[PDB]
Amino acid sequence: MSICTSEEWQGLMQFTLPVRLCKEIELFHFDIGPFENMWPGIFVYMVHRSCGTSCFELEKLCRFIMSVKKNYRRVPYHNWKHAVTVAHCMYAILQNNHTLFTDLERKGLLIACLCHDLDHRGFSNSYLQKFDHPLAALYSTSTMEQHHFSQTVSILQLEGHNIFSTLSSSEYEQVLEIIRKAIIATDLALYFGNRKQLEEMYQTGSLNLNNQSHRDRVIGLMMTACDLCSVTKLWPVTKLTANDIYAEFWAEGDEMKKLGIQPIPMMDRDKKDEVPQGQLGFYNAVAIPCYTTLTQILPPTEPLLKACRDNLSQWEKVIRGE
Ligand SMILES: COc1cc(F)cc2c1nc(C)c1c(C)nc(-c3ccncc3C)n12
Ligand SMILES: [Cl-]
Ligand SMILES: [Mg+2]
Ligand SMILES: [Zn+2]
Repeated sequence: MSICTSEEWQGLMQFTLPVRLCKEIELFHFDIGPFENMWPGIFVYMVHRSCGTSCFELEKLCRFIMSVKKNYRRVPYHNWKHAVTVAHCMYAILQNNHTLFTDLERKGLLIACLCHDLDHRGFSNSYLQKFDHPLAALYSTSTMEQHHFSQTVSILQLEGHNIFSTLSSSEYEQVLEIIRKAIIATDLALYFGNRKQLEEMYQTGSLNLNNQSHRDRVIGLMMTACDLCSVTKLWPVTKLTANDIYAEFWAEGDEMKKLGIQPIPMMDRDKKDEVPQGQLGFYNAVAIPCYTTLTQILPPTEPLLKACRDNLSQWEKVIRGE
């Protein structure tokens, strides 16, 4: 594991967020894009506002964040910027549904979101579970997600990085379990079944947040919603992020080609023309249903569904040639 320097965390400790950002960070639509240097500080701020200034020891939190950043790779999409975008969306959901979640869950989710794609290499689970890379042998299913959780624990195990050490033995194992299930939920393969079960529970009136299995599922859907959140930004931001997503997809197709294997259209750079149709397909089958079910369970999350609907409309315009 890569460790942060003394200057990085001490600098973060000293960091103060400008006044104008305080109001904007509360909004679902907020884009972290223009404030790169402020990203670690934005996370500290969100943790302090949701959990409290004394929830974690400042020094441990700043060492933890700075080492988490160092363990994200310089890949086009599944990087540090993605981690912070996902954490911000979680913050907006938690702020708008505050008392539905325990202090331990809010702490656990904000941390899980920042750590959810730790050490990502820009390669899918399918790629690993085919050309049997060591990771797929270690983790048969949700390959990268089990690795992201393993990396989260290894960062906590670094000297003076354990932010949860002050919790009781029961609360510490609970927080890790919240984190583990949250990170596993970000395996898109699991989302489809999770949303269907949630749709059924809500529709029949079976859904019950005091039921731990129901609670685990709702958290899971929140994880997908935060993971997918670039589809809820303003069109220029959404469009530019989509270019990073496909840069990784095409690079996977390129590595497949070098190894003598034909990639799917989505991962084929010689098939760029099919992208708008693939995105419409993605919004209709994955994104729109995700935000629709989430809005049903947590009504204050409706602006995410509206923003996703606007971007679906922008992909439709691209298709018709407008
Ligand atoms: C066909 O269009 C896609 C296929 C796909 F599989 C994943 C896609 C995706 N289009 C978008 C916009 C997108 C966003 C924001 N996030 C993800 C995502 C979620 C989980 N794991 C990896 C990715 C890339 N996707
Ligand atoms: Cl690493
Ligand atoms: Mg992931
Ligand atoms: Zn992700």
